[PDB]
Amino acid sequence: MFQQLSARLQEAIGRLRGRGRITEEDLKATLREIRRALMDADVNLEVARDFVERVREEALGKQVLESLTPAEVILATVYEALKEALGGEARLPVLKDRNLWFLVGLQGSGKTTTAAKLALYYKGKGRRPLLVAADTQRPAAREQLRLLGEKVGVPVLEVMDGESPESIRRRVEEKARLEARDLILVDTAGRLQIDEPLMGELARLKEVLGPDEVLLVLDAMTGQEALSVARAFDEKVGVTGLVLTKLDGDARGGAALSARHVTGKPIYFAGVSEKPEGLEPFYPERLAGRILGM
Ligand SMILES: Nc1nc2c(ncn2[C@@H]2O[C@H](COP(=O)(O)OP(=O)(O)O)[C@@H](O)[C@H]2O)c(=O)[nH]1
Ligand SMILES: [Mg+2]
Ligand SMILES: [Mg+2]
Repeated sequence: MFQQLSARLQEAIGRLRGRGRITEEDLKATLREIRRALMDADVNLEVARDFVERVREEALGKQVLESLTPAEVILATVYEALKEALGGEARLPVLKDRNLWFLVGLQGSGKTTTAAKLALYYKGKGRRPLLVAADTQRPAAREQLRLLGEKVGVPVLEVMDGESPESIRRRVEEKARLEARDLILVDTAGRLQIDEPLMGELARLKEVLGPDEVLLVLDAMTGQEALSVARAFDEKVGVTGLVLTKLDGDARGGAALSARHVTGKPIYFAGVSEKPEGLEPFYPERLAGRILGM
């Protein structure tokens, strides 16, 4: 994953391999290349500075200038730096008997596809999901989820035009109660940009529906710019976790590496394809190892 970054990080580190002990000027050259690699991957400035800082300082603390295999030392410290940036320990929502989740984000971020992906994911984990197309102004948006629900074999409750959050709540609670659905996935409305009035409806919907999780869906391809809306959603609504989509089309990885710093929210899942099966729980340690070709 993150082809360009993986290639560059590995190339930079390899310069310290197969040539005996290295000089600090040798180390500095590799450190500068790593820094350039991060900047080119669209990684947050502070994250990049911190990254290289600890790689250097940790390597030096591990007597890298005296090691007979210095590239292995740097690889290890680069792995720890990567792991930190990605989130440390993997995290996933803790499900209970009743689970109502909100999928929020701008249009095109991958909300509808992710809703279905999550339905299919938990469907095979002992859960009975219910998809809810909550756009009370755009019928076309609701239809999109309707078709997807069919493909994944998961029921889709469509809200009616202008339906009040109270009517939506009672209708969802009824369907879920009568059909034994323990995982409700609400696909909320979204525009190409943050809409104040729309954000007001969203907050009101949260108040009435009382979601257990509020997943902010982010298109990794938009770079670190994708994280700009995070603050707005958390203040007005309250984001509990993130979903990074289109990671299969992201060669940089800037959004994934910067999410932690900028948003302070954990990444629960990663979208790795346009297909309903293209969903994977976010694993910081696994991803760090992959990027470094481990
Ligand atoms: N390659 C790839 N495409 C994705 C992924 N998630 C969503 N998409 C595509 O992104 C576009 C927008 O997704 P959609 O669910 O409609 O977003 P919404 O407007 O936020 O509901 C669609 O063409 C999807 O097929 C992903 O993980 N990988
Ligand atoms: Mg460890
Ligand atoms: Mg949608």
